[PDB]
Amino acid sequence: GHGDLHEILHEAVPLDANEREILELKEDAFAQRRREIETRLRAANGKLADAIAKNPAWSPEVEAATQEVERAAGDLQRATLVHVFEMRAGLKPEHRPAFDRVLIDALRRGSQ
Amino acid sequence: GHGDLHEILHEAVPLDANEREILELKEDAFAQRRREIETRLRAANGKLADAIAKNPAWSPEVEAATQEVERAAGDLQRATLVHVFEMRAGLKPEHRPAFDRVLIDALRRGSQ
Ligand SMILES: [Cl-]
Ligand SMILES: [Cl-]
Ligand SMILES: [Cl-]
Ligand SMILES: [Cl-]
Ligand SMILES: [Co+2]
Ligand SMILES: [Co+2]
Ligand SMILES: [K+]
Ligand SMILES: [K+]
Repeated sequence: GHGDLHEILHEAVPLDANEREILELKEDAFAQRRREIETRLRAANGKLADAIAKNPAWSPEVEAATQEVERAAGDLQRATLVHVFEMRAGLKPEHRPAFDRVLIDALRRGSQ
Repeated sequence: GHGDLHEILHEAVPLDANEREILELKEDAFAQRRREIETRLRAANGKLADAIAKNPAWSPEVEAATQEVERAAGDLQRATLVHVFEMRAGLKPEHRPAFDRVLIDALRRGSQ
């Protein structure tokens, strides 16, 4: 699948009042990081489209654009999962098992 | 976005009767290849979920599962685009510009 793992967690197992206060800095830093990597992904998609518009074949331009797309997609996947673990660190310990249930099930479905 | 590039092309710019005959072998070979890589992707998602169920932290198990997911996703992206170029080769030349319009626009939106 193509689930939004971060959104799934904040909606299904929302932070409590104190957890939200504790996590606010890291949540903002993540929002900014997600936006930056998504800007890079959109730009890489544009480069791949441009390459194929110019010459619709495998090509050095296509090879480079494909790699750039892959790299940005991987950076987003990894950054998201690191932030998911940041969230888990900021939870009261007793809230972690419910969080994990949602996380495990969503990962199995391909959410990222 | 998360568009299904292959499906977008076959639906918006379907093959004509003769093109469909010419392409049938390569279309079948691609269907089988897509299914194989998707099996690997689902299995990699399962390994990542398992890893995090066991120990919800970055870990050698998470590192390996994440890489396996990335590798299968890239293999699928590349195989799809190679087959898109197979399709273009099997088109009557006069049909290629319409195909390219759909392809370029869909790539720009992130379809893969
Ligand atoms: Cl929340
Ligand atoms: Cl809990
Ligand atoms: Cl078709
Ligand atoms: Cl045309
Ligand atoms: Co968060
Ligand atoms: Co096809
Ligand atoms: K993930
Ligand atoms: K692509």
